[PDB]
Amino acid sequence: KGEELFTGVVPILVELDGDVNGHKFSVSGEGEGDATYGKLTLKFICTTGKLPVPWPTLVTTLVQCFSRYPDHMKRHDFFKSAMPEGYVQERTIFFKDDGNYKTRAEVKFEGDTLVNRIELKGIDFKEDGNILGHKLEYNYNDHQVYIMADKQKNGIKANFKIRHNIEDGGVQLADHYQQNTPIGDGPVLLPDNHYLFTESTLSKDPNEKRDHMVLLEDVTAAGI
Repeated sequence: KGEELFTGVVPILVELDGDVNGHKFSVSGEGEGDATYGKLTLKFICTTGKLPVPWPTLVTTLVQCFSRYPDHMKRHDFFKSAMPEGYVQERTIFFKDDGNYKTRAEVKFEGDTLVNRIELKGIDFKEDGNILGHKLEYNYNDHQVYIMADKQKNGIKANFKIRHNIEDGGVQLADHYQQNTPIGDGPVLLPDNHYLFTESTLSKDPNEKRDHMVLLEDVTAAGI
């Protein structure tokens, strides 16, 4: 089983390359996940300098294999099942009245480390909108994710809505469309419909001079 790869703390590495309206950027994150408690702890740095989009818009793009699946649910855990070879995660994210992100990620084990490697492409944004103009509060409004099997692709799909609080009143919507595919050729646990719940808090490291985000997360799965 790939679920036996997660019985304890797993080091995480995240690498993102982005291009939003031609503004390029990269992000490196590092931390650890523990699926037995359903918790992640990560710190991301923008390694190109100044992040040209708000950190909260990248949270969903920046490892649902760390959700805590109850024992009576273990057999619906597609994400752990695909390990160590991993899964491709693709999303389109539509920002209401603004541009869209398209993301492609490989989430897999590189030896002992769980790696999430991402390519992000954003188009049709407004240079003075809430995203390219940095008008989003540095906080987070989580939403549950309704996971559905995607039998035609031997993986899962989902769609969900993220609400981003706008500095000075107003809420900015981000409509996520997601689908995941196994990278290897083993058998993969295809689930019944269920929910993943996440609670995120964003913070800053007072001793960090680079553009960065500290992110703590509790993640569980539940049924019906």
